[PDB]
Amino acid sequence: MKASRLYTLVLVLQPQRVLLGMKKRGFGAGRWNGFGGKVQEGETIEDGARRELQEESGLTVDALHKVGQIVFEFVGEPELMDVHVFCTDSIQGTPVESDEMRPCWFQLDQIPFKDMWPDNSYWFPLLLQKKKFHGYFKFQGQDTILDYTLREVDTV
Ligand SMILES: Nc1[nH]c(=O)nc2c1ncn2[C@H]1C[C@H](O)[C@@H](COP(=O)(O)OP(=O)(O)OP(=O)(O)O)O1
Ligand code: NA
Ligand code: NA
Repeated sequence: MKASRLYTLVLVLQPQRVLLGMKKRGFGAGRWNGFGGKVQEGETIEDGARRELQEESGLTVDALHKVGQIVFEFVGEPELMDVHVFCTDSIQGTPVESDEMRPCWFQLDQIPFKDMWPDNSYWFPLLLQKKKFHGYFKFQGQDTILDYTLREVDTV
């Protein structure tokens, strides 16, 4: 089994809308995603999620709720991405566009799945139902899933 690197993903999910960030630069530009990044040495995963949310969007939160964990495998890449997925409780602030990310709220009847990572179509419905999940997705490139597993869990 490959080594895995820890990442976070934060979904700012309100009753009728979700905040996503559009990757502005680099390959993959134009995809909407939650906020997050690599966990750093010495921080808890949740603190890394809070930190990345703030660094990427400007938003702070007092607490995050862990809602899922998803492992991504990419053909041609040695490491798995172990993504710990959190949802926000009560955000502070306004989201800020950076050179790398444009934030945007989407109503929950307008979730832009076709412009999100393909896996999101599978697990974000569970998140919306207040279900917790574990997933794994193996991608060839950015668009093609070759294998995946997904399970609702009681405890992430
Ligand atoms: N298939 C996928 N589905 C998804 O919903 N989010 C994914 C994803 N693949 C990657 N991500 C998320 C996980 C994490 O939030 C982010 C990847 O982390 P990054 O490479 O952005 O980390 P960092 O911002 O720490 O790296 P640097 O910007 O180089 O420092 O993209
Ligand atoms: Na990031
Ligand atoms: Na980072």
